[PDB]
Amino acid sequence: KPSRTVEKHIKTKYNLGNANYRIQKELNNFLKNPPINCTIDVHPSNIRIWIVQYVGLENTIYANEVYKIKIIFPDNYPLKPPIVYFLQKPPKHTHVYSNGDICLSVLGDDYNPSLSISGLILSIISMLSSAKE
Repeated sequence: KPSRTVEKHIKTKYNLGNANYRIQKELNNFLKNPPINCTIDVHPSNIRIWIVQYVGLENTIYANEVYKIKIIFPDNYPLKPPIVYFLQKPPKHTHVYSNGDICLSVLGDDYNPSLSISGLILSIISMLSSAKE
C-alpha cells in the first residue's frame, strides 16, 4: 500500500450514507493501490476535488513526461460518474483533446457506480500506452 499521504480527509468522519463517504473510501483505496507511476493530492477543505499526476511509463512514447489528471466528484457521485480529464498541457493522444477531455466509454456511456477511481485512472494509463504520436 504505497503513496504515503500529504493531508488526511481520511480522518474526518463522513456520514455513513453520503457521497463523501464513498469518495473517502475511494481515496483510501487510491493510496493503498496506486495506479502505476501516479501520485495524488486532494484539495484542502474539499474532498470532491482530486489531482493525480502521472509520470509517463519509460516503456512508452510518453516516457518521463509528467501529466496531471483532475477528478471532480459531482453532487450525486457515484451515481453520476466523476468528471475526469487532463489538466494544463494534455498528452497528445488519439483519444485526448486540446482542452484535456478524454474520450473514454468508462467515463460516460459505460460508467456504472461500482467503478473504482484508481481503476478509471489506470484504464486511462493503459490507453496512453499504445501506438505513436
